[PDB]
Amino acid sequence: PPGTLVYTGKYREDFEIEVMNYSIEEFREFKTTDVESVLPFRDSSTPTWINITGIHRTDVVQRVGEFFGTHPLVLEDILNVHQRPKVEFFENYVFIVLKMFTYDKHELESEQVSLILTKNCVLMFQEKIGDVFDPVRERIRYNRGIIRKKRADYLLYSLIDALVDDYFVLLEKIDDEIDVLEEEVTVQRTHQLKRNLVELRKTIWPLREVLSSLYRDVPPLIE
Ligand SMILES: CCCCCCCCCCOC1OC(CO)C(OC2OC(CO)[C@@H](O)[C@H](O)[C@@H]2O)[C@@H](O)[C@H]1O
Ligand SMILES: CCCCCCCCCCOC1OC(CO)C(O[C@H]2OC(CO)[C@@H](O)[C@H](O)[C@@H]2O)[C@@H](O)[C@H]1O
Ligand SMILES: CCCCCCCCCCOC1O[C@H](CO)[C@H](OC2O[C@H](CO)[C@@H](O)[C@H](O)[C@@H]2O)[C@@H](O)[C@H]1O
Ligand SMILES: CCCCCCCCCCO[C@@H]1OC(CO)C(OC2OC(CO)[C@@H](O)[C@H](O)[C@@H]2O)[C@@H](O)[C@H]1O
Ligand SMILES: [Mg+2]
Ligand code: NA
Repeated sequence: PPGTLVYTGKYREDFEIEVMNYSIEEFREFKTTDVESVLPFRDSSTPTWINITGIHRTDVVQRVGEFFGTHPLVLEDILNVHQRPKVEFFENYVFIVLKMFTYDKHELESEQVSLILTKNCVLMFQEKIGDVFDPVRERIRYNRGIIRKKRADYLLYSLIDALVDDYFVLLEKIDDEIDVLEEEVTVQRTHQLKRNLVELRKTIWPLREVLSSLYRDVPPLIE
């Protein structure tokens, strides 16, 4: 059937759902491979982060979408790793597509991460285990800052902020390495490593340009 949902990416080894539900006074977290156990949180009056790792499980993605009222067109986008980053506003929910690097001491993998803010839930969809969101998990666990007091829109902002922070750290590491090569480090191979890094840097740099543009120009317009 043409309408068949297809995962377009290359990761198929992991599957797991992690739920963190909290309010100013409490917090409960669990991991499960049973999707039926996370569906009840749909109607939660308090914020719930539902992190679905392994979107190759198109059956799980479809079940979550059907229960939460996600449009099939959005499930196609979640499953298509060639989507562009975006924020899109549906009558009853916000849909966001992001990209995220996974780091390990060149070379660096890229993975798409989608978010849906619906009612009081942030649904997160990842391709494989491993992400940049631990700082947010810890602030929830240990009741740091104000995240525990705020609603699910703040959870959404906090997760995006964690990804922004990761990119800025990543650009800093890329710059420190280019420097190391530029002033140090036989010569012909050293130069081609540099090229590799300056290209990766060119890929990430637009994020900083978009953010700096918003930061500089919006606030005064708001006044
Ligand atoms: C649209 C909805 C969602 C929006 C979410 C909000 C996005 C927030 C972006 C801001 O994060 C940063 O704030 C800085 C200041 O402008 C940074 O400079 C800095 O980077 C550091 C972190 O390593 C520290 O050395 C200092 O805080 C230093 O000011 C930079 O790191 C960056 O991470
Ligand atoms: C990268 C950019 C991302 C931008 C994200 C934008 C976030 C938008 C959410 C803000 O507005 C809302 O916040 C709620 C909790 O999350 C609400 O609960 C609600 O408020 C109501 C009563 O006023 C009713 O409409 C419903 O019960 C509804 O769920 C409702 O105010 C909703 O519109
Ligand atoms: C604050 C939010 C982010 C700010 C900074 C934005 C950084 C640049 C974003 C662009 O990323 C992409 O560019 C495409 C196209 O321009 C993609 O679609 C596509 O997939 C391809 C490659 O994956 C292309 O070959 C196709 O033409 C097709 O359009 C897609 O992969 C996506 O990753
Ligand atoms: C407000 C926060 C917003 C955060 C989101 C915006 C991030 C800015 C874009 C940077 O990340 C990319 O998107 C890809 C798709 O995930 C890439 O494709 C890739 O580049 C390659 C070429 O070497 C392959 O090796 C990789 O596997 C991979 O598919 C990756 O290079 C880079 O273009
Ligand atoms: Mg689409
Ligand atoms: Na991941």
